[PDB]
Parts: sequence; C-alpha cells; structure tokens
Amino acid sequence: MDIAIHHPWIRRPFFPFHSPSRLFDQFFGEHLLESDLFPTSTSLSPFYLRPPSFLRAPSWFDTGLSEMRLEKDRFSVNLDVKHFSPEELKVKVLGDVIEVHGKHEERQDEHGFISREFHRKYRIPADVDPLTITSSLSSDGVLTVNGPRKQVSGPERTIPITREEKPAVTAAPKK
Amino acid sequence: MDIAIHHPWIRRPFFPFHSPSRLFDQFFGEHLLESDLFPTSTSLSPFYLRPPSFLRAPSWFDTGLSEMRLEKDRFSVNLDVKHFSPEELKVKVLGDVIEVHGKHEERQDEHGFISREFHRKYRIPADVDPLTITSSLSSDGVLTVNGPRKQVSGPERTIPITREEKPAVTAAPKK
Amino acid sequence: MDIAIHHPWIRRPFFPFHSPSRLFDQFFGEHLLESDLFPTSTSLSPFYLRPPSFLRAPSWFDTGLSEMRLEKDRFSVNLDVKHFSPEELKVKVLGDVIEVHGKHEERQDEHGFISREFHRKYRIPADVDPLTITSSLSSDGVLTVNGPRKQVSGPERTIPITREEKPAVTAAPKK
Amino acid sequence: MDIAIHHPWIRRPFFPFHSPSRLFDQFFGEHLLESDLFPTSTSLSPFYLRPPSFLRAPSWFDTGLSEMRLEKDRFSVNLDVKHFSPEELKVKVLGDVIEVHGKHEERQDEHGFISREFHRKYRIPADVDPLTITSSLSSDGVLTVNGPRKQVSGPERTIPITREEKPAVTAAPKK
Amino acid sequence: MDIAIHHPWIRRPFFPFHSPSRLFDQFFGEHLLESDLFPTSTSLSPFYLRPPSFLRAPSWFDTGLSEMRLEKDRFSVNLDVKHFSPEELKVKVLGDVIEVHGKHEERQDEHGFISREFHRKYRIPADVDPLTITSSLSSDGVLTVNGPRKQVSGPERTIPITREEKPAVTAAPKK
Amino acid sequence: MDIAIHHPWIRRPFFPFHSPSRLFDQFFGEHLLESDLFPTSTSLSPFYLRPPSFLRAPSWFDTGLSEMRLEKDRFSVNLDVKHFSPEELKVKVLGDVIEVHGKHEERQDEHGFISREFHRKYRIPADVDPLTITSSLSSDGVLTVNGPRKQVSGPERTIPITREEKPAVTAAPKK
Repeated sequence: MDIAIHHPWIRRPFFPFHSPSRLFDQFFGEHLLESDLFPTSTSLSPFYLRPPSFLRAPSWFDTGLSEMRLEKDRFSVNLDVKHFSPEELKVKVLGDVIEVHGKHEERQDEHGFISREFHRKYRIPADVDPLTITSSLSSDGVLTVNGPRKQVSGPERTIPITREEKPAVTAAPKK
Repeated sequence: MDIAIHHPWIRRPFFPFHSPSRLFDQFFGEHLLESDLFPTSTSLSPFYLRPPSFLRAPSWFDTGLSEMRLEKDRFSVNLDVKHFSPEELKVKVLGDVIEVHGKHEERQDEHGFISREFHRKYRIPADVDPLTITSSLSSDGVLTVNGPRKQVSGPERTIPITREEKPAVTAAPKK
Repeated sequence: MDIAIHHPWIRRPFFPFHSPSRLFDQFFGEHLLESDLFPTSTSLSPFYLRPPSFLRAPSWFDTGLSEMRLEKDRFSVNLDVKHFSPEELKVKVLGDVIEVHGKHEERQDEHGFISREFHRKYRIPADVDPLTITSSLSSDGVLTVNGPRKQVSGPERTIPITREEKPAVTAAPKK
Repeated sequence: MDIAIHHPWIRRPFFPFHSPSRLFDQFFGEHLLESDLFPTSTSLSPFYLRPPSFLRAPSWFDTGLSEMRLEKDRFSVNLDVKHFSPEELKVKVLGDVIEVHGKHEERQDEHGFISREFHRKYRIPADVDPLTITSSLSSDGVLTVNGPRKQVSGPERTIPITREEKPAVTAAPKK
Repeated sequence: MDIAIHHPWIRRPFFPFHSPSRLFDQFFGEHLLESDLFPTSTSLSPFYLRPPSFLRAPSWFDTGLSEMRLEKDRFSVNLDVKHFSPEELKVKVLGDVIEVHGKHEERQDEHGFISREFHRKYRIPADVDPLTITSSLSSDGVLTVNGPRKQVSGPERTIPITREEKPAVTAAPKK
Repeated sequence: MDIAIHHPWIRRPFFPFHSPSRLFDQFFGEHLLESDLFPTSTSLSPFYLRPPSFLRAPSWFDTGLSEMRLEKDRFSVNLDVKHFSPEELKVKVLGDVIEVHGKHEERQDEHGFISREFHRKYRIPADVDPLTITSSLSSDGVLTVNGPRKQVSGPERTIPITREEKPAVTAAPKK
C-alpha cells in the first residue's frame, strides 16, 4: 500500500569517499564490473555488501549490536499517564498498536473501593514496533517507548522484522 | 584493477518475494501522485534488495538462535513457527508472557475453509520485560525476542520504578 | 495490446556461470564497458550476442536448426476429430486460427449419399501459428498440431516471424 | 582484461520499430494493473532488442533464401513481398497451395482510398505439406516457408495415414 | 505542464565516434566507471561535461559565442506589417508574447490628422523569447524576429534562461 | 584505462529543483497519452541534468557579469534581482528602456498577503536596441541583457531602416 523507502539513508554511505560508487565495488569484490560489479546509484543489484565496515559506516551510533544492518533513525513516543506511581501502570506492545493501562485505587471506604484509571494508546504501524523501539519511564506514572525507530510500512502488514539488524527493516520514511 | 568478485546473490532481487508489481511500487521512488510506479521489469535499472522481507530472506530462520544470548544486554529467545509468512504471523508481549500466534488458510473448498494455527506460548517473568525485550520475525515465521533480560525485574514484572528506585528493582539483577 | 515478454527465458542463459553478466560481456566483446559493454540484468542494449554458443545454451533441444535464436517452449493443440480415417480430414492454418474439416460419406444409397462431417477449430493467436507449430495425426482421423510453440502476442497482430529462428518471436508468455 | 568490443548495433533498440510508447509497454514487465508502462525514454535503463519484429529487422529479408534448402528436413521457399509491414501481410497454407496476400493503404484523400496488394501464389503439392511446411515473415513482408517437404506426400497432398500407413505414404519420398 | 525534451539533440553528439558512450566517459574523466563514469544512453548523471569540445560539436554553427551550451535549432517569426516605412513600426518583446505597433499618418488636413495603424502580435511561449531570438526588418515596414530559436515550455513558465548559453534552455520540441 | 574521474556534481540531478514528480514527467520521454511519467525515483535509471533551470543552477548568478562586454557583438548589462525564482521574475524590453519586474508573495496570513517587489529599471537608448539586445535570467532572479549594442542606433532608438539606410543608421555606431 504505502509508497515508502529510506532513499537518503541508502545514498548516504556510498558517497563519503573519492568516489560515490567504489564503496559498492570494493564491498562486492573490486573493479570486476564485467564479472558483475554494479555502478550503484541507479543500477545496484544485491545488498550482498558483506565486508562489515559498510554496515557500520552510516551509524556506528547504532553500535553494531548484531550484523547486516546498514542502520536507522531514532525517536520516542510517550504514553505519559500523568498520574500515580509506575506500579499502577501496565504496558502492552502489539504489532501496529502500543498501549498502557494506569490502574489505581484513589481511596478505600467502609463501603468498598474508589478506582481511578487511564487507557493511553497509539495505533502507529510506521512508528512503534513490538521490537526496534524499547521503553522506559518516569515516577509520575509516565511510560516512554524509545530507541532506533520503526521505518517500515510494508504491503504485507506484520513487519517487526529487525533482530537488532536494522535494514532492510529501515525501508520507509517516518510513515 | 587488483581483481575481485562476488556474484551468486545477483538472482535474489529479481524475485526476492514473488515479484508482484505492487512490490517495487512501494520501494522505487517517492509518495506523490504523479510519481509513476517503476514496479518490476527486465528494464527497471537495478533490481534492488533494500526492502524488509528481502534481507530477512537469506537470513531465513534469522540464525534461529534460541539462547546464550544470556545475562547481557542481548538475552535472546527463539519463538519458532516452522513455516508461515509474516501476515499469518502475529506477535504479542504482555508483562510476564511472550507469545506468538500464527493463523493461515491452508486450503479452501465448496463452503469449507481449513485454518492451521501455531501458538508458541511462554511465561518467563524473570527473563522477559515488555519494557526492554523486543520481538523480531523472519520471513519463514520464526520470531526471536532479544534485548536486556533486565530493566524492571519484579514478579509481574511490573514494579517499574527503575528511574528512581534502584536497590530493590536491581535486587532482582540479570538473573 | 497484450503485455507479454519471456523475461524468465531471457534471464536463464545469462546466469549459468561464475558471473550472471560475463555471459553478456564475453559475447559482446570482453571487459570494455567504457567502450560500451553492458551490465545485463536491467541495462542491456542490443541482443547482438553473435558468438553462436549463447543462442544454443538455453535449449540445444531446439537443435540449432538455423541461427539467432535463443530458443523456445514446446506444446501441442489437438484437432481430434474422433471419427473416420485421415483421408476424410483436411487441415488449414492461418495466422490467428487453426482449423480442420472432417469430410466423410457414411453410406451410399439408391437415391444418393449420406455425408457425415466435422468442423473442428481454434482461434489462438498466442499459441498456434502457420509456423513454429508443425503437425501430425493418428488413424482415428485425429489431427495434432505440435512443436516449439508460439510465444508472441505483438501489438502489430500478424506475428508468424520465426524462420526456425525462434527469438525474438519467443517474446510472450503462453498468452 | 584481455580487451574486446562490439558497438555498431547499439543504435537499434532506441528506435527498432518507430519507438511508440505502446511498444515497450508490451515488453518491459508483467501483465498486472499495478504494473505501470515503462514505455520509452532517455531514462529507461536498457534500450532492449528482445521483441519479435526487432531481431527480424537486421535480418530484413530474413536472408531471402528461396531454394536448396532441398530434400532434407528444411526444404525452403521464399514468398517475396517487395516492401510491406507485417499487418498488411497475410499468409495462408492449404493442402497443395501456399499463398501470401498483402494489402496496404498507400494513400488516402477526399472520399478516396488507394490500396496496393501483393498476391504471390503457388500450387506445389509434391513440395508443400500443411502438416510440416511452416511459414515465416520478415519485417519487409518477405515470407519464407520452411521444413520437411515430406510427411503426407500424396496428391492433395491429403492421404495423411502417416502414423500407420508407411509404404505407400513414402513411395512418394522427399521428391 | 508541457511534456517536452530535446531527446534527439541530446543523443546526437554522443554517437559520432567508435563508441556512442566514450563521448560521455572521456568528457567526465576517462574509464573510471566503478568510480562513476556513466554508460550514457539511459543512465546518465550530470551534464558536467566541461571539456569544451562536447559543447561545440553538435553545432559549431551556434559559434561558441559563450560557454556550456550544447546548442539549438534556429527559426524566424514574421511581424510583417505590409505598410509604411520602418519609422512607423515600434516593437516590444515580453516573455510569452511578441508584438509590433505600426503607427502612421496617411495625410494631414486643414481639419486635423488621418492615422492608419497596425497591431501585429503572437503569443508563443515555446517559439519566441525576449532572448534567444534577435530581430531584423525590411523597408516595407516588415519586422522580423529571428535566430537560434526558443525551445523551452517549462512547468515554471518564465523561461528566457539562455545568456547565449543555449542548453539547458534547448529542453523542448518546437512546442 | 589511462584513469581519470570527476564526481562532485553527481548530487545535482537527484534534487536540481525541489524534485517534484511533475518535474521529470516533463523531460523523460514523449508527449503521447500512453507515455507514462518517469517522474523521480531511486530507480529512474539516470538522474539527468538536461532541463533549463538545472544548468542555470550551478551558474546561479550566471556569472553576474554587468559590463565590458562592450562595443562588440556582446555588449552586456546585468539587471540584478538579489533573490527570487524565475516566475516571480518578469522581464520587458521596449525601445530605449530595459526593465525587470519581480513580484513575490513573501508570507500569507488571516486575510493578509505580504508582497515584495524588485523593480530594476533603465533608460539607455544608445546602448539597448530591442531588435538585437536579448534578455536572460538565472535561477536566483539575476537577468543579463546581452548582444550587439547596434542595429538601429537612433534616439528612440526606432529609426530602423537598417536593411537599406546604412550611412545615417551607422553614423551612430557601436557607441
């Protein structure tokens, strides 16, 4: 459905040299372009590219915490229930949705119990994943989801595909 | 020049998925309405491998690595589904449980429909934290949950005061 | 009209080697890609390709019974009039149509003659040709049309173009 | 590497036919509705030569070879049309006759229409068999009938018991 | 708006040599096509092309009266007011329009003045420019606009962009 | 072969203007309705620099050369506009005056519209002749009028008998 590719992040790591295409050629072999080595920009072939430095060059700030890879944007979405302690907050992440449940009792009574509760949530299959986003909090009951952000809006639909291996699951805008 | 080559991967990006036209229409260019489709041809210019499910195709099981992967930032657990595409797959992480649901239509007939399901189900509170364990599928349906086995660390786990309570929160450590 | 190209049969004979593009380069010259030699897959130029082995490699089972060529599927269509001897069958082939006329007399009479006849036929401008299909029979009056099959549905319309020289007149599916 | 080149053909696939947009729209990709057109541009990627009328363009007369080409599997006869496109051309094989009909509109005016025709006509029963002689046009209108001058071999020829009658059927041999 | 490119004039100066692409390669460097040098026809990149001879080769008949450049058609439009001397003609050129004003008095009278006048004009934003067209006349009051003609119909609209530097402002047909 | 390269320009044709899809839709192919769009993509095959405003982008001020450039065929005068696109620009030459008008919408609000204008105006009859001085804008709004400061050469200048009156017409020479 959604027309979407990380075309700037694909172009970026080929260009930082005395040639913007030798960084394909030297990482697919070296200067044996009849035996297939491709001219890059608009004639490209596999991301074979296995010589590890290329997969690290565009963002060593993604750490290299696994392999291939070619890296990612980073962002956060806030599930800030502005009430209670974190003990009252429960969290669940699920494909296309992220949700939290703030579950407090304000007060007990001779008669029973005074519940006050919150259901904060986003449906955002381009931006939050049960995956490339991890999470955190603050003691106000504020739940944060955070990290190397989702960048996939694939025609299939269930796309949490990155085992800390960020491309090819970087293939979208922030949409 | 000095002479080197890799080539066996060059088959992949012609048919990485089934090569539908609506496939490369998602990854060719930019989302405007005059934008054309460039959607598959022995005349495209590349054939390119950069979309999500395509790098995860040579990964296949995505190493399939089910443990050890322990104590660190990058505890990992492999939720197998033996053969299913991503869309029949459906992951969920919820407090002390990680589960994968899979549901495919095997065969269709007359007024009869033949659903197969896979449901690999866990309960591992000491090991899984929905705030920091993160869930990645491969194109064959195999899902790995990865990340630190430690932010919150309580029973549900949900005692998540981690920003400001630190002694009791970490009295259950990387265990 | 009909969108139609033998893209699998075009790709097949470039790939059976230590490089999927050297089998263009070595057959268009050798390693002179500034002077022109093309990277193949999706940047291709003429099928000059005159070094004869390429035109034979995809199907030596088309014999090499003339030259250039690059070869073809094979199939049969059956004009099985299930009656008479072959003497009663006449056959005619004509561009977009193939037809037979079974022309028997069952019996003679004091008063005249008892004809029994059949008019079996197909209109199939993608599948039967006055050309790449030859023919045969069985003694039941069964007429068969057979061989390296038609694979052309061109926008012009009168396409029996292959003088035992199978491409470029392999440029369609079975449609 | 060792250094070799052919180049003079490279002009051809830019304008092999007249280069209409509806041309490369037939031969780029696959027949789906999301499939775009890729229909001609100084931005395609190849220009490619693989469609029927385009390989038959450098053949032109298609060698024009009118005989000898005798006795074998590959007797051949050249039905000339001196100058016509394929669609004004119209071949027919029928028992003991092979014919080509050509019909073009030379010029059009007021309420007047100026047709030219070519009607190269034969009757050669010993030589032509519609069961095994097979008829191939070149882009200039020249049609060669080729193949074995022998399966049936009778007068009309149509005594076609060839599968099971063999002595009398071949008592008229390759003659 | 107007689909329009000088694709023949772009192709012409690459082809007059022992290669249709060495005339990009040798003018963008020489044989370093893993380091970028583009195969031309349908994979092209910048018109960097600064080695001056390429910008002169397609039309030394545009003189080389400034630089880059790659040259242009030539034509004339006639503002033939068929009356007076040139003293009676005034001229004005303005983006999308060219106009003249013939401004005569035929006769004076005891009572006043007998004016006879002409307002001749074209609205032709593809063909006449306040620029690449200069002008001339004949003594019949005939005003001519003439020279290396306008060839731009850009989506912006105010396109007199050529300071005797003819491309890229040759990018249209005569429309 | 001998080894040479230029590359820093290769960024340009990806985003020469803003890279709208309606942009390369004007400059890819041919104006037929079956012609598709080839309108901008990391798949296009080139990215090409050949349209008007794109070669005038590295020219920027278009040298900005305001004089000397004198007496010859190629007197030149630079009508600056400090920053405006071509369409807010609007040139006019009229007898003894050359002028540029520029008019942009700076900012829009509520029911308020904030126009800026640049009006660089001349009167230079001895120097400008609308019959032979010719007016070229750069993409930043800078307009150079160029050409011979001499065909007509009178006061208005308009004494334009130049084809047949020559002594008095040139008694005001290249001055």
